[PDB]
Parts: sequence; structure tokens; C-alpha cells
Amino acid sequence: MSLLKIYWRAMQYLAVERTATITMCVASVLVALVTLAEPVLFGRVIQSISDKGDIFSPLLMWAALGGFNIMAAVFVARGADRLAHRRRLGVMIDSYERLITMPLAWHQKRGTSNALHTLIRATDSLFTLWLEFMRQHLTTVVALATLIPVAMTMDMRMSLVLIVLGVIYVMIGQLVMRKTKDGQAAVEKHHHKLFEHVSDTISNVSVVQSYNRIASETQALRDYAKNLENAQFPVLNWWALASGLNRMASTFSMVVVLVLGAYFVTKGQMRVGDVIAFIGFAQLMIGRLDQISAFINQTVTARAKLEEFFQMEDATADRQEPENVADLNDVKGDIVFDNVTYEFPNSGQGVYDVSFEVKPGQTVAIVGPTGAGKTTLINLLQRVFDPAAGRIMIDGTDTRTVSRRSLRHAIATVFQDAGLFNRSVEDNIRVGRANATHEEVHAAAKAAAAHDFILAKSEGYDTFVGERGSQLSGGERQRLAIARAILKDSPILVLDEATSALDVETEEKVTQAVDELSHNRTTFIIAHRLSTVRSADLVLFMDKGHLVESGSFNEL
Amino acid sequence: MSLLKIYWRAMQYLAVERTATITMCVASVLVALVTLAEPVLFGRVIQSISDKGDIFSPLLMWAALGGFNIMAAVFVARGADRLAHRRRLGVMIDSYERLITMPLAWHQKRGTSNALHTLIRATDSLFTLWLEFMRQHLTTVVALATLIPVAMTMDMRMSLVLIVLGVIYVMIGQLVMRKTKDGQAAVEKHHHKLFEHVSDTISNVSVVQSYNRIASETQALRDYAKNLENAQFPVLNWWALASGLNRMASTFSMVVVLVLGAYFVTKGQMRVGDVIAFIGFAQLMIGRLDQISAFINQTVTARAKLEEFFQMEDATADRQEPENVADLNDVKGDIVFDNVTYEFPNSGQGVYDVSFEVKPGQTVAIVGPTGAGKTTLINLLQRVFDPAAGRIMIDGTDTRTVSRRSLRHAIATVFQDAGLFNRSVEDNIRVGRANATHEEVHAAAKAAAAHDFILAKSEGYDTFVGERGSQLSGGERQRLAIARAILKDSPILVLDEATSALDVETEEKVTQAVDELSHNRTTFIIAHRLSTVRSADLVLFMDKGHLVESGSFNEL
Ligand SMILES: Nc1ncnc2c1ncn2[C@@H]1O[C@H](COP(=O)(O)OP(=O)(O)O)[C@@H](O)[C@H]1O
Ligand SMILES: Nc1ncnc2c1ncn2[C@@H]1O[C@H](COP(=O)(O)OP(=O)(O)O)[C@@H](O)[C@H]1O
Ligand code: VO4
Ligand code: VO4
Repeated sequence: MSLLKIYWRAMQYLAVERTATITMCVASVLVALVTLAEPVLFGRVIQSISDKGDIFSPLLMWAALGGFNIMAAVFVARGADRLAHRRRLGVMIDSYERLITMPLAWHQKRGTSNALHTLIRATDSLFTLWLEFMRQHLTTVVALATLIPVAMTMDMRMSLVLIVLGVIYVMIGQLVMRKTKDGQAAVEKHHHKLFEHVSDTISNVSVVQSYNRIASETQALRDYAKNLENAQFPVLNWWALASGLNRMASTFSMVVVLVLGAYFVTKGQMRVGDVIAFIGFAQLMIGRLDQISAFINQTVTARAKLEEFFQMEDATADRQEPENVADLNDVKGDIVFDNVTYEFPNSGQGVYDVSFEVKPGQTVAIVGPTGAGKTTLINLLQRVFDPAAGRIMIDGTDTRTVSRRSLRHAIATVFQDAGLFNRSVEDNIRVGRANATHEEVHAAAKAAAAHDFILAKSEGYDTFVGERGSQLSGGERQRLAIARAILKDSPILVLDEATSALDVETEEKVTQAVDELSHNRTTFIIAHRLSTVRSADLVLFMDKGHLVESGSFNEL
Repeated sequence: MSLLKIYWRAMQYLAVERTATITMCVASVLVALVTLAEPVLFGRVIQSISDKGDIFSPLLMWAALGGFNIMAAVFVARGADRLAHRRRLGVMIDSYERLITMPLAWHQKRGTSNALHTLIRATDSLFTLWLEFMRQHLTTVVALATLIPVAMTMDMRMSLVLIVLGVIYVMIGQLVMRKTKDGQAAVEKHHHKLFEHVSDTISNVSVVQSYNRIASETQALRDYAKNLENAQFPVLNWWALASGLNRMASTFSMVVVLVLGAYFVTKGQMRVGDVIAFIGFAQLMIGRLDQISAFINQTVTARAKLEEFFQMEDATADRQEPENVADLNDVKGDIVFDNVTYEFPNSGQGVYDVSFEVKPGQTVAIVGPTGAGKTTLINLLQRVFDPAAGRIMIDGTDTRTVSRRSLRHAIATVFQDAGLFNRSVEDNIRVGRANATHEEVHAAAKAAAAHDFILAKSEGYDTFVGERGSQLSGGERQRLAIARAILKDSPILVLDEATSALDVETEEKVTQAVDELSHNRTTFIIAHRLSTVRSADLVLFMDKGHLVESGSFNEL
């Protein structure tokens, strides 16, 4: 019975615009009161024709209440829709902020692209929840609450039947939820499997289309759809049974109310006006119960997605030290490792017992066979995740006591996978300095030879590359990344696989240019080619996370 | 007014299960006729008590009609829900089939990852459309069609009231659509821009989190949200105005009906039983017209997405010559290019004036500076997209006249980006021969040195890599790709960027192993390192898509 918890969370997210929310609630209670009082006035005026006199005023009051209901309906529709859109946008904003705030391991483990789909689905479901909940729930709940005393003061037999009617509705709701929850969980897990398979297949379309695996993959997805649709039937059957049972209850209560009114015809206190007002009350409750039953169904359907979204909301517990914490500045270059190892989750390997000191003014290149632990070493230095048990002494200062904002501000790491956005070359490069100049961009590009091939094609700089540079081949993304790194101008430059299958003349030119630019500071080289480290000062080779010699520039 | 075309296309997707759909329509029309007959019998039995006699039978008949209504409601709910889910799954299946059918360029230009989101959104919108449209619209349309003659045979005064009511509703609907379509289009375009920015930011979270660009990105997305909500208010304002106007129309018509019935009380033809039955008709029409107005609102909201989906469906005009087109066999290796050049859309560069012959039994290596056109040459050899003007002579046969199914069955191309699924290592490698055996898989893996570092970690071969192999580093994706290529065992091997920044010992071992495997066939080398072509027999160098010499293995 987590429905109440879900509704509390929804109201917590919706309790931001205090003024707008309070005005909406006031409008809802007023319109509910008007809708309840309208049949009472209708009964008044129907009984009015039995006597004789100037009883035209009650009809005027009824017309005024009708016009007031119209105006209130307009205002509540407008305000509810506006509030729903504003709060949906705000929730999306804050959720996106936390989502991009998340660390790298959490994204690589689960997120990829499923996180975006979950965010969008949860956001739209919450939008629908906010709108329909607000309107229907406030109106019908206030109507029922104001109806209880009126039914208490009027004939109590009909109220006695009506409370049993409400008991019937809540009982069938409980019954359906009990018979439906397990099937809902199974359906959700099957749908997640299906969506994951679809996303994984679409994201790798070239591989699947280059191996004649279309038939096999579509048959597997057909199997997944079969598995999902196996568990879909019982829950909808139960929903149909619930709809039929409540329809039978509504018709049964209507017949009972009609018979009671017929008995009241023989003798009673009030008139056919009260009788028909009671009938109108009954039919209004029938309709609103139908809408809230449908609403309960939609809420049950979206339950699992809302639960997952709330879990990801509360999963943001990585405290960032809001208080002013010690930063670093004027990084001349002093890097010390002290017996720092890492063990992967549910795995092993990694680095083991690594320690070395870095003096300013000289560069260090790390070489060695693949899988040794060089990339994880680099992303440990930049601290994408915290080491197991060790001290990263930078400028004689631990990496744990340094704020994240200043940690990566004075660092310059090209990635092994040079990822790029789909924006223009200007936007994709001009990220190391938001206040830079086009002359600076040209100089940075010409230092990395990423301009000589772009001035002579594709509208010069203003070219929209595709996703991950899928529109200008792939031999340019490395040049663009190294140009961006040179533009960043940081004291510590990290060349992680910046030297790859390119022209040997291009490689030597890039190496000499970055040598001339980084002679003023200390920089890191992660490459297996022995021709890109002729100017290195303290080179070391690492195997399987264990150093062997870590000797001088010239070693055997 | 593409609304009718949208309904026709949706129904055409729906009327596939002819038996089930026809039964659903028959059940709906029968239950609608029953619901229309109910007030008539109610008015009869209310009028029947005016006289005296054994007139208990009409009351029992009315109860039986209510029971039929209940049972038919259950039947239509269950059948409609089941058919809707089945149709949604089938539509998703076939749309996914066409989506993966598309070539690479169409995905690189527009799809990438937005296509999946569009497909999911369109599919769920179509599900909701099918369900709600079928039930509500069919019931209410049959209701109106059966109601018009009954009221025409009864007093025509209320009939003239009713037709003006309908005219008011349809005219306000047309005016609202005219005032709202432009706002809907602007909202859709802004939403698409917002989603594109969100996806581009999330997909490359490492770069944005390693460059302190979180604040700028979130502020830009806030600006996008502001721009989106600027055009968001007028449309909802117009819908609120329309809702108020139709509420006023409904109350006004109810007032008119009450006045007409009050005059009819003085004198008329039928009784208050028929009067109140017509009152029930009026309120039922009011409610159903309100629901269908809301449905029109949802259809307008989803109209742009449905239009995009239908345009994508109709864009699938890739005729594959359904008749048996001549395939290829006896593939010993005969590849000749004859003056085939390609021009990119709205660009230049590419290959120009290429002419060379391939003799079976020898390997040919393509070298040259980056951006020359080697990757595009390779993927035209595999015919990922159709060349501009020329012939690809394979085994003395043009590549156009061979079906794509068997065209790529005798090829083995490792991509520049080694794409991998998030399945196991065994499932990711065993894709060329599903009926193969573990002995073959082990031999292929140990031939490509993708076994020595996986036999002693993570449950051996049963290791679940993440997306793009983001869980076992990146020095293994190349090994897995080359192992899979060796496993495929095709006559023409293509080592496109199969050699990269790896250990020199590992590189030389891989080269000798692939040489020994491919001695019985022909293969290509796309690499800039000069150490991987010592065993080549016919080397040529291509620059800017223009050859210079294209000589033999030994050249100056
Ligand atoms: N996300 C991960 N989960 C588990 N193990 C990993 C992960 N990323 C890398 N590894 C392990 O770390 C080892 C070294 O990876 P890496 O440092 O990225 O490559 P290299 O050692 O060539 O620089 C690999 O053998 C791999 O198994
Ligand atoms: N999708 C594309 N759209 C436009 N131009 C492209 C596309 N892909 C590649 N090119 C152009 O083709 C040239 C050669 O690319 P490619 O063959 O992939 O690399 P290489 O020449 O090193 O093999 C590049 O300079 C690039 O500008
Ligand atoms: O620019 V390349 O396609 O030779 O990596
Ligand atoms: O296997 V590596 O991360 O040294 O390219």
C-alpha cells in the first residue's frame, strides 16, 4: 500500500508555488461547494412551483450559481494547466541537474540511455498525475465531505445505502490491487527487458546490419514481446471484472434509490424536487467514482515507473561539502602517489601498490601492454572515482581535501574515446574558455593542425558535425580534441591516446607542437608508440598494475 | 484538416485482425443501441404507472436491458483492451523491422537515437488513440445516429435545440483548431530542440563533467524551457476558453430544455416520463460530447508526433526488387573498381578517379594520410550506400544485381568503431555462426589473443560487458572484433583499423596469425603503421581520393 507514499511525494514536488497552489485549492473547494449546492437549489425551485408567490428569486440565484460555476471552471482549467506545465518544467530541470551531476561509474553501470527514457516517462506520468489528481480529486473529495452532513440532515436511509456504495468501491479497489500487484511487477520487468533490448540493438545498427542478423534479432524481440504479453491478460481481465462489478453496483443503487423515492411518494417530508436532487447527487457520485476509478487504474499502471524515478531521486546522496572547503591554486606541478590501489565492483585486476613522485618542469609518459591499468590510473588522477585506500598528494595536498570544482579546473585530459557534441566546430572547440577570441581559436587549431583541413572544406569553421563526429569521418575528432586541450591551457596536460593511426608526419608535427606548448609545465603521455616520447623526462612502464623498474629516461 | 487522414491511417493499422475488430465494432454498436433504448423504456415504465394493471413486465424488461448493458460493457472493455495491446505490440514489431532495415546514412543524418524516442512516443500515443477512439467515438456516434430519428419522430422543438447544440460544438471546435494549430507546431518544434539538447548532453556526460560546463549547459536548457513555455500559454488559454464556452452551452441547453418541459407540462403529447427520458438523453449527450472534446484535445496534442511517425512509415520506399535477383557464388575473389567516385550531400572531398584490379591469392594494403577516403572506399566495397556513377565488379558481376542478403555473407569488415552489445562475450562473439561449437569459438579467440586475458578473469568467457564494452576497458574491443571477424570465416577479409595503439608483441602476433589464417584468401589492410604491411603483396597509397602511382609492393 505505497499509494499514499506516492501521493505524498507527488504533493511534495507540487508544493513549490505556495501562492498558486493555495489559490487552486481555494478555487477547487469553492467550485465543489457550488456543484453540490446547485442540485439543492434545483430542488428548492422545483418545490417552489407548488406554492404561489414571487419565488422567481431562487431561480435567479440558481442561474447566478451556474454562471459562477462556468467562471470557476474556466479559472481552474487555466490555472491547473499553467501550474502543471510550470512544475513539470521545474521538475525536469532539477532532475536533469542531478542526473548530469552523477559520477561516471553510476552512468556506465546503469544509465547509458535508459536514464533519459526513465526521466521522460516519469516526467510525463507526473504531469498527468498532477493535472487529473488536482482537478478530479479535489473536486470529488470536497464534494463528498460537504455531502456527508447534507445526507445526515436529510433522509438517512439513502445515506445508509450510499456509504455502503462507497465501501463497495473501496473494497473492489483493494481486491483489484491485491490481485494485480504481482502481475504489474512482472509486466514492468518484461517491459524493461524489451526496451533494453531495443535500445541496445538500435544503438549498434551498423554491426547488426553488417552481419545478416536482422531476422535473428527481430525474432528474439518477437520472443521478448511474447514473454511480455504472457502476463498482460490476467490484470486487464481483473480490471474488466472491476468495471463490470462497479457498473452493476451503480445500476443496483440507482434502482434502489428509485424504489425508495417511490416509497417516499406515498408519504414523506420534502417533495419531488428533493427526490430528483437526490437522484442527481447519486448520478454525480456515480460519474465521479467512475473517473476516480480510471485514475486509480492509470496510477497503478505508472506505479513502477514512478517508484524507479523516486529511487533515482533519493539515490542522490553524494555530498559535495556545501561549506567552503579547501581549494588549490597556482599548481606548479607536484604529483605524488602513495601506495594507491583500486578494486573494481564484483571484480579484481586494477592497480596494486603504485607510488611515485613528480617534480615540476618535466614530463612523465606511461607505457606498457594493454590492460595494464593506464586509463584507470589517469581517471584516478583526475578522480572520476575515489581510490580504495591511498593518498593522491598534489602540491603536497591530498585529493580528498580539494573541492571538485577546482580539481578539474586546472587539469587537461584528452579522453581515449574522444566524444563530441553535434554542435558546430566553434561551439565544440570553444569550451576551454567561454570568453576567448576567434584569433585564439585559430591559433589553437593551427597548433594542432586541425585548421588546415577545415579551412578548405565545409563552410570553414561553422560546420555541424553529427553525433560523435559521425559526419566528418573519425580522423578529425582526435585533432579537434587535442586542439581543444591546447585551448584549455592548463598546467597539467594529459595525452591519453592522443597519438593514434594518423600520418607519421602529422604525428611528429603534433608531438613537436605540444612539446613546444608544454615545455613550460608538466604533461602526461599515454601512448604505446615509442616515437612520441623522445622528449620525455621521467618515463615508466607498468604491467598489470605492478611497476617493474620505473627507471630513468634511458633504461634497459 | 489532416485529422481525418490521421484517423484513417490509425484505423488502417487497426483493422488488421478483421474478425476481432469486426466483433468489437458489433459489440460496441449493440451496447450503444441498448444504452439508447434504456431511457425510452425508463420513460415507458414511469408512464406505465399512470394506468393500472399487470404492467410489471416492462420493469423486468428494463432490468434485463440493464443486465445486457453490464455484460456488454464487460465484453467490450476486455476485448478492446486485449486487441489494443496486441495491435500496439505488432505495430512496434513491424516499425522496428523497418527502422533497422534503413541504411546507415539515413540513421547518421536524422535518427541516431531520436528515432527510438519518436517510435516509442508514437506507439504509446497510437495505443491510447486506438483504445479511447474506438470505445468513446464509436459509442457516441452510434448514439447520435440512433437518437436523431427518435427525436425527429417525437416533438421537433427539442430536436431543433439539439441540432443547434451540435452546430455550436462543431463550430467552436473548428475555431479552436484554427487558433491552436500554429501554437501546436511551434510547441512541437521547441520540444524537439529541447529533447535533442538533452540527449546530446546526456550521451557524452564524461566530456561535460570533465570541463566544468554544468552551469552553462543547465542555463542553456533553462533558456530552451523559457522559449518553449512562451508559446505554451496561448494554446492552453484557448482550450480553457473553449471549455468554458461549451460548459456555458451545455448549461444553457439544459435551461432551455427545462423551460420547454415546463411548458410541455401544461399541455403536450407524451408524458413527464418521456420528458425526463429526453432530459437523460441531453445529459448523456453533454457528458459524451465533453469526453470527445477532451479526446480531440489529446489528438491535437499528439498530432505532430503522429505526423512524424506516418512520414517515417511512408519514407520506407527502399525497394529490394522482391523478385529473386541474381545472387553470387563461387567467390574466389575478383574485385575490380571502374571509375567510381562519390560526392557527399552538401559537401565535397571523397574519392575521385579510382581504377585498380584485385587478383585472388594476394593481399592489398591501402595507406595514406587521414581524410583521404579509405574508410569510404572500404564501406563502398561493402556497399553501405549506393555509389554515384560507376560499377563495382565482383566476380565479373555488378554489385547492383546481387541481393544485399548474400552480398555481405561473403565479407568480413571490422569497423573503425568496434561496436558491441551489452550481452555476454560468448553472445557477442558467436554471431557469425549460431550453430557453431565452443571448440571453434575457443580456437578463434586464441587465434586473436582475446582468450589469454579473459580465461583468468570474470567467470571466464561468461562476462557481461556493458554498452560499447564500457566494463572491460577498451583494449579488448579490437581483439573481440578481430576474433569475431576470424570466426565469421568469409572469403574477403577487411581489416579496417584492426591494428591500433597496442603492444608491438601483440601486434606482431596478431599480424602473423591473421596472415596464416588468410593465406587461403584475400584480405585488406587499412592502417598507417608501416609495420603491419611487411607481408603485403600489392600496396597502393591514396590521397584526397586521388591516386598518384598505385604501384607494386616495392616502391620508392
Ligand atoms: N568499468 C570497469 N569494470 C571492471 N573492470 C574494469 C572497468 N574498466 C576497466 N576495467 C579493468 O581494468 C583493466 C585496465 O583497464 P584500462 O586501464 O582502462 O586499460 P589500460 O590498462 O590498457 O590502460 C582492464 O583489464 C579491465 O578489465
Ligand atoms: N558522413 C559524411 N558526410 C560528409 N563527409 C564525410 C562523411 N564521412 C566522411 N566524410 C569525409 O570523407 C573524408 C574521408 O573520410 P574517411 O574515408 O572516413 O577517412 P579516411 O579518408 O581516413 O579513410 C573526410 O575528410 C570526411 O570529411
Ligand atoms: O582518418 V582515418 O578513417 O585513416 O582513422
Ligand atoms: O588497452 V589501452 O587503455 O593501453 O588502449
